[PDB]
Amino acid sequence: KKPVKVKTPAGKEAELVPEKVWAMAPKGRKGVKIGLFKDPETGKYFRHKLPDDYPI
DNA sequence: GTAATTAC
DNA sequence: GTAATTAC
Repeated sequence: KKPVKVKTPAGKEAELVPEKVWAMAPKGRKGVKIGLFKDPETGKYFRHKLPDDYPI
């Protein structure tokens, strides 16, 4: 639910709340966290790395 | 190559 | 079915 600074497919930076988040690694095993985002301007979906202590 | 996830 | 998301 924490907003994140991401670059959109339109090439603008924005502070968005990811629609869905997860860590890319087996459950309990640690890896990079990824968010699914949606661009308010283009409507396009995109993914972006999340900050490491991001609440999953 | 692949981890997890999913829009397309 | 594929590529997008980073990092190993």
